[PDB]
Amino acid sequence: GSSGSSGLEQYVVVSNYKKQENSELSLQAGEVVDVIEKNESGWWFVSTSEEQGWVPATYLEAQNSGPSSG
Repeated sequence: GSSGSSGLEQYVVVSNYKKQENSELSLQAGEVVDVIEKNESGWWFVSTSEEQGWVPATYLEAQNSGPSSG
């Protein structure tokens, strides 16, 4: 694995979100996603190996605790 990830915040799901539209996604409890962007309203844009969609931050948890940045 010598490619070098682009660098995206990987958040872990806490609840099984229920997709409603084509855009929305149906993440599973424990599943891992990649936060691409963020909305002031609270809706975050994540992307999974299957597909990409928009989900609420409430359904996401910060995997990392607090590493020594820099």
